[PDB]
Amino acid sequence: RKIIFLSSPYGFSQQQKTLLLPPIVRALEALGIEVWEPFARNNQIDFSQADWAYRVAQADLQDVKNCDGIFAVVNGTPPDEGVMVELGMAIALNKAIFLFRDDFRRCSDNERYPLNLMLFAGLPEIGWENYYYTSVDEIQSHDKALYKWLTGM
Amino acid sequence: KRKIIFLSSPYGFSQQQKTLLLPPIVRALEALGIEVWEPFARNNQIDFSQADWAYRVAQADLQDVKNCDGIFAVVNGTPPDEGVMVELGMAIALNKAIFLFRDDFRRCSDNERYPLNLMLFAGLPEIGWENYYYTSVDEIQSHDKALYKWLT
Amino acid sequence: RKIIFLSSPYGFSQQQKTLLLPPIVRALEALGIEVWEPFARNNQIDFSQADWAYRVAQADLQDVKNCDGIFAVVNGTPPDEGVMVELGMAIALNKAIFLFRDDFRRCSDNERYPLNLMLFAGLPEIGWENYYYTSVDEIQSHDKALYKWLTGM
Amino acid sequence: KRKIIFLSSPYGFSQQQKTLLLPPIVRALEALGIEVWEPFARNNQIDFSQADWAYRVAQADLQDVKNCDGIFAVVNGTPPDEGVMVELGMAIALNKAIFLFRDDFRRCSDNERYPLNLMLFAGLPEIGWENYYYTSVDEIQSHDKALYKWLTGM
Ligand SMILES: Nc1ncnc2c1ncn2[C@@H]1O[C@H](CO)C[C@H]1O
Ligand SMILES: Nc1ncnc2c1ncn2[C@@H]1O[C@H](CO)C[C@H]1O
Ligand SMILES: Nc1ncnc2c1ncn2[C@@H]1O[C@H](CO)C[C@H]1O
Ligand SMILES: Nc1ncnc2c1ncn2[C@@H]1O[C@H](CO)C[C@H]1O
Repeated sequence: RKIIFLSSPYGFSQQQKTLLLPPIVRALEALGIEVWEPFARNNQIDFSQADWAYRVAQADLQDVKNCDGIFAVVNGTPPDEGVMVELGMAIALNKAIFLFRDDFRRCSDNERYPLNLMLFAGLPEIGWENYYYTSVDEIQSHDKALYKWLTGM
Repeated sequence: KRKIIFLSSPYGFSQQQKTLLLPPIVRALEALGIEVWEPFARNNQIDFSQADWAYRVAQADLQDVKNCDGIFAVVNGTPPDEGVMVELGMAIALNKAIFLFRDDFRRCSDNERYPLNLMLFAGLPEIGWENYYYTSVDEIQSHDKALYKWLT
Repeated sequence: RKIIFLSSPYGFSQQQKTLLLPPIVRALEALGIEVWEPFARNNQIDFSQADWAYRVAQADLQDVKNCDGIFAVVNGTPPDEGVMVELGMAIALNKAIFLFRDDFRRCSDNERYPLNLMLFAGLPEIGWENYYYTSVDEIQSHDKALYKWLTGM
Repeated sequence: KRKIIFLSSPYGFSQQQKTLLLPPIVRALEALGIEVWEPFARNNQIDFSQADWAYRVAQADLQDVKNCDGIFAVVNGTPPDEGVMVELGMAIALNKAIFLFRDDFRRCSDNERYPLNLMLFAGLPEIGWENYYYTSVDEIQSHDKALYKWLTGM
């Protein structure tokens, strides 16, 4: 099975972590994907020791190296800095890239993209919108990049 | 052959910041004998009247991070700029040298170890990461900090 | 019946609108408060005409003038600029102030408060944290400011 | 007697920004004959060794906004700074004169009319709001913009 790293800032808010993440994980898993979600995958880190921050950093770094694609939740103004670092790692490692934003605000300096142009550096010049999801219900669309990627095209 | 530093900042988005904040930093770096690639300057030959300009700038910045020796990332703001963060993650994944700059005294973090989100330090060592972390322009040329030591 | 203006950024994201806001609305309503939620209250605006943005701004401004207190959701780094404007209006108009933040990141310019000191300018020097709620489940606590407000204590 | 501008900005948080970005804006406003109240400077005499300093600064800033004639809000960033936004909201509710400054060319808005969150413009008129919206330091001096009309009763 293809491995998706689900990069989001939803683990920082108790309510967001509980209500927002599980539905996205389920949509992904219904496509046959193995989902790596960093907040859940790090729940067994000894939050006691002071080095936990460095341990989590390295664990997330390895999960990106070892995933097949990244599903980056890029809601908010601006998108979360941890998601962006992990997205930049994904781009540089030639992983598949999928972006999610159901926030309807536009926040960018260019007409082409709704966000800072670097978020799109790992996507094609034409047809990048096919990798850009704007609702949870769209994740399972057979006409979007995630489905096509699983099934060849 | 000079070492090449990609100077990643959000300062080009503001007319005033572009004019007054970047030159002092570029000059401090050039003083060390570094070749500075500053993405806003490096893309001023682009035709910003064509809609494809955004993709061309993305690919330029992507290529310049690939081709640099290290990144000097201005990570001021709450949060740090998302373009800088993508470029920083690229630099980490490609084993470039990493240097961080924050002269913002606000602390904005999940953890007690680091003043920012822990991912920004994933490419720095567990011990002694502070030596790569600059908190004022006047500190950039310090011979006790990681950028000078890396050059030599 | 006391009127709370529930100020939040959650109407900008489809998922956050449907999943995060109703639970907070219900917790406030269970205390016996009349909740004014600006995204719901503006859904009968004619959004085809360009001036809709001005109409929403004035309707929001009036709701804050006419409420008794503000319940400001100040998750995020930084908190939402619209919420902050409205918080600022509430402070100047001597409305009662209640803050909600279940995001565990600390992001502040000072040792005393968990956020930018100006968010607390309308709270008392002593006991400001009694107005600062950290989980949805805490909203109904008999020991916090909303309840004291409703029982005159 | 000079009109009083409260110059609200996040530039005091960064050593370089405080040193290089604020004085040119202060000078621009003073060139119009305005008295400028810049909160990072006005609070330099607070005793920052006592933990209550944050409460004293908050109250001092709150009082300055009550006592000013208008606010000049530097609303650069994505998003604009939350302390600036609180003070802007105070100024709107207190019927102060409102002037916004953004030389950030990123557009970051919920709507097609305004370049930023619509609530920042709630204190400005429906028509001609852009006359109060400055996009460069050099434009502060413009006799066609709101600061100058304000000072000449036009
Ligand atoms: N405290 C934390 N726990 C787990 N992942 C974290 C984290 N802080 C940052 N990250 C990583 O960066 C992203 C959110 O900032 C997603 C996650 O992989
Ligand atoms: N319009 C632009 N011009 C140049 N670089 C840009 C840019 N938008 C984003 N970037 C890249 O991403 C970072 C700033 O967000 C630094 C820069 O290299
Ligand atoms: N459509 C809208 N645009 C901006 N702000 C809005 C809004 N509807 C409601 N608001 C109020 O303004 C703040 C959101 O930015 C909090 C919210 O209560
Ligand atoms: N010394 C200081 N430290 C932090 N915030 C300060 C400050 N002086 C003033 N403030 C207020 O903090 C707010 C941050 O934008 C606005 C500003 O008026």
